Amino acid sequence: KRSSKMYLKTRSQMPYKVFHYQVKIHFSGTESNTYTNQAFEISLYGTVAESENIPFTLPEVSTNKTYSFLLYTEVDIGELLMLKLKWISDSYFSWSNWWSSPGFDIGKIRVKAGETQKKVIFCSREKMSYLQKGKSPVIFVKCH
Amino acid sequence: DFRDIESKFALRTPEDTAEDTCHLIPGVTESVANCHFNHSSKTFVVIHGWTVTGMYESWVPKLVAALYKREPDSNVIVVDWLSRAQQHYPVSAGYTKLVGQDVAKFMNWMADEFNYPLGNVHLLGYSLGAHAAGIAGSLTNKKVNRITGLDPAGPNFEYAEAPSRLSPDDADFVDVLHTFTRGSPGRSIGIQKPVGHVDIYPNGGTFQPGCNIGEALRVIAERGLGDVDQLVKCSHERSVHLFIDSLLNEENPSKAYRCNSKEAFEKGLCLSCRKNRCNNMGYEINKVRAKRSSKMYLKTRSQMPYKVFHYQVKIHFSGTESNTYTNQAFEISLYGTVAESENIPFTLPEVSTNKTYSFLLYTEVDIGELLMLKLKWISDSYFSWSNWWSSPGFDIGKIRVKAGETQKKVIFCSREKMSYLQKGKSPVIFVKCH
Amino acid sequence: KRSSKMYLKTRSQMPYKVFHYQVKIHFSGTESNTYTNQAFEISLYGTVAESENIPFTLPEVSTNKTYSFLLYTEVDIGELLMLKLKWISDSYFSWSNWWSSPGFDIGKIRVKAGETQKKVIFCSREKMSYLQKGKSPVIFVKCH
Repeated sequence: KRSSKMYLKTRSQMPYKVFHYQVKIHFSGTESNTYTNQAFEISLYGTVAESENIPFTLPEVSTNKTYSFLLYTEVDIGELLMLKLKWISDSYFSWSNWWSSPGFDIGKIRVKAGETQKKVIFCSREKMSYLQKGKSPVIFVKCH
Repeated sequence: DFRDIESKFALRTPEDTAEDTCHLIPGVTESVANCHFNHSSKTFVVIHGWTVTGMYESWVPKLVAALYKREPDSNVIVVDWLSRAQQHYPVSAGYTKLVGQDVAKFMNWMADEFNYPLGNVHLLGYSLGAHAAGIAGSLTNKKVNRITGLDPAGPNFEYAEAPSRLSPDDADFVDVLHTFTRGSPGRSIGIQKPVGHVDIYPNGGTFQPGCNIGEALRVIAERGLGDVDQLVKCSHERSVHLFIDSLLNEENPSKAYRCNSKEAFEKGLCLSCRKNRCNNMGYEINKVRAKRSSKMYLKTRSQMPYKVFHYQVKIHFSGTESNTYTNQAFEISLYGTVAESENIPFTLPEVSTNKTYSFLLYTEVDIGELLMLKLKWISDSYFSWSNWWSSPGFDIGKIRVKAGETQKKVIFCSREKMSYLQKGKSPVIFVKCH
Repeated sequence: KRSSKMYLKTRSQMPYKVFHYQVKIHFSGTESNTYTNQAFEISLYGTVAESENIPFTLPEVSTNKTYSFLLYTEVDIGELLMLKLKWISDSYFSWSNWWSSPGFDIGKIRVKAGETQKKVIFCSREKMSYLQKGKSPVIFVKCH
């Protein structure tokens, strides 16, 4: 009935044909000091191939609040089993490796497959999450 | 009362063993006429199991092709776990009840409209499918002849009861292939508690040979990323491969043996079957009822033919020197009238004197009868250091090997004086005697 | 004054000259079901090079008890910053990825450098340890 805009992404030149796996996060932690302009790095493994070090950005991070973003990969993955949620920093060295750095807690994750509508519910482990800056990622699995 | 099916029943044919062409919708009799269904012949029902992907596993086509090869002019039905099994694994455990109710309704509708004899249907069950069939049939009014499953699932089924898991009363006859049981009780994928009238525990269920370590690393290798995922699934598909191999090779079925425990079978004191024991395995299994759970054991080759023999042995060790030794490796070889093995080893600790021992041996080649034997005793001092000075030795008298498939108490027989078995020495020959 | 036995390890053939970094663990958890004949995999990173996937064995694992073992590496590392404490299993697939598998808690670690006597006190993070079977390792750092 009217103009219908559209959007997508693509690879560099040869095959194009990228996927879309937008994500939601139910951030819920204790410390309520809001932060902004922070870089989130995640990775995913599936049943055909796997990406390793794909980054993304999400400012205005808060608590007791849900966020979302768009992610793209350039390799077929089919289904997806586990996830990585590393949080990067510019203080790699052991200066910021002991003293209390800001951290949050992760509950569930609601990634949604693009080509096929799959509300797969990712699922933090019993207690082993406590996402923190300059720390190892937090694993997740299929659940529910 | 046929609108909550949500599980389409397919019907393949020998010319098409890959893609589902028909859809036998319950209640709607039109499908039966649409797709030929010989109401006189036997009809199997394959129930696959959980799949991370959204398609049938790679074994269904081979299974169905072999099924047609074995029993032509017989209908085959496949189910559509898909759309429900893709969900979380516990969700599939819950949905087993729904699928069982659905299958029971299907069979009841068939027995009402067409009164097809229930004594001519198999509920071939794999993975979760075995438990699905087991919970099924029980709701059926006229019971089911055979419910032969494959590798019944362990989780959420141990510490359960008949209504919630496969039970011997779920059908007239039942048999399972416990192809994997390694791990703690109640947490190993493969249920270890015996379920059917007769159960089969190839290799003891610890693992299977036709595979390797598998996953080299979490990221470098392919855990479930295809490739080495099948290798990781070393045994879970070995059940179906064994079943299809037995189905194809109807002439010479493998003879699994009945015993008391895996260790007892390894020792080899529980092979003779004068009574109704040591029944066949596979399609040609002999239908039998037991007063209780009846465990069984056997061995197998790597992947293709399987169908190995069993030639357990006894030794009447009797020597002079009385210094006991332990954890020693015995190597033997045998020659027959069809073929011969060369360098098959085995182990026997706690060796002593004036005492008789026994063990279990297996070979993977047909031999028929057996003429002579080798009894070499190996060492880790090959070089001429331990080639002269007196090394421990024993004396050998008679040998009482017993053929498995055919009960033959052939009495092997040492020569007049030419035995004196010794470490790091040539074997001792033996012959038929007495 | 008498016979004095000695011991060591070595590489395969060419350089030999391996190190020795024996370790102690102060296992302290809640669930008291003892386990035996389990395989522990650890890895370490330093200031010169790093090993990746060195395994070792430790049966008779219990709770509220301290254990120790001997580890060897075949590459110079100098100092050591962080540690890996993965616990391996023979149920890689997602069968044993959700339902509660046995797990323990890790406090401090008391590795001791061989060539130079250094009672470096490794140190679990605030709460992010909960070592569990078939799970990502637990990171550790220099501390105290």
